[PDB]
Amino acid sequence: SNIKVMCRFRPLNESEVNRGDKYIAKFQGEDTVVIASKPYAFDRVFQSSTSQEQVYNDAAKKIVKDVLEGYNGTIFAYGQTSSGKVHTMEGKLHDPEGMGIIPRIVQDIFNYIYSMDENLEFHIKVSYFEIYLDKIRDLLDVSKTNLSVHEDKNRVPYVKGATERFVSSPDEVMDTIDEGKSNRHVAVTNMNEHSSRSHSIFLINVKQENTQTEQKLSGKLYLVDLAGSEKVLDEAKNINKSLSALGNVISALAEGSTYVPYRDSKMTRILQDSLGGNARTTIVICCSPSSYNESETKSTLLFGQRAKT
Repeated sequence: SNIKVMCRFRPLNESEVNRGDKYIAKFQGEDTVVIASKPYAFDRVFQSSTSQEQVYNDAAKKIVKDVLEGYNGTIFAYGQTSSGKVHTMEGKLHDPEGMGIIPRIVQDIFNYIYSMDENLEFHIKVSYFEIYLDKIRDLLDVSKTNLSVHEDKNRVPYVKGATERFVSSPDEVMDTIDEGKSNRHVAVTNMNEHSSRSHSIFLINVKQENTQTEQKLSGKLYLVDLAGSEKVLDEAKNINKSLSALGNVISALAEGSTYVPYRDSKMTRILQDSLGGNARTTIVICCSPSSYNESETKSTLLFGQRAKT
């Protein structure tokens, strides 16, 4: 199994401080967090004061290199609502300090590409879509609202009709993310409720061709901001279904099973060529350190434990 799991704790938020919550996360070394005297070991644990830069460097940087070598990959943000998933995945998009994983990935991709000599030709294209109530919508074309999953020649599942946009700079990709977030408001009355109950999926497809040696390489990287994992409606059941499917896929891979139940959900089907097999995966579980959220945090930590070999 190629899955790594890293746990990120955010600082206590304003409500938590005012309410008088206790900081219940205890840290041991760089890989362990202990809750109520019970330890949970991961590939890495980030404490509340961990910077965006360091999170990227541990969770994502190496996967970006693999994608530039022709690997596929997935990076997930998992955790209850307000645990810091979007701050981690997106952060402040145009801010060199505040930017999250996706902007740093894109920068790294282009930094490598523009440094290469004339023998290499690159084509970078991005897609951005969401899954809500078990329906796929293109965030770059809001007329595309119930996209189906299809399989190509080589039995590779794909989203039929999803917008694929060619990009040639990090600024252009950020502009694409900005447009997607704005488009996401279409037909949505409450964004907080919607975003907490849907999964957002950003895809970067990096194709390269050395015209001198006549070699081609292609790498796909999916960046997934999952629905909130909290136990707190048709929305709930759909969300339970999609995360439980991902859970079973992760456990199957962690067991070294040859059979992996990708078909358990649309999402895992979509990610089939970039999750398991020879693809690289990091799950970043996000948690509140507040005593008030102790039950959901334990649940999040136990979800992360699934990837343990």
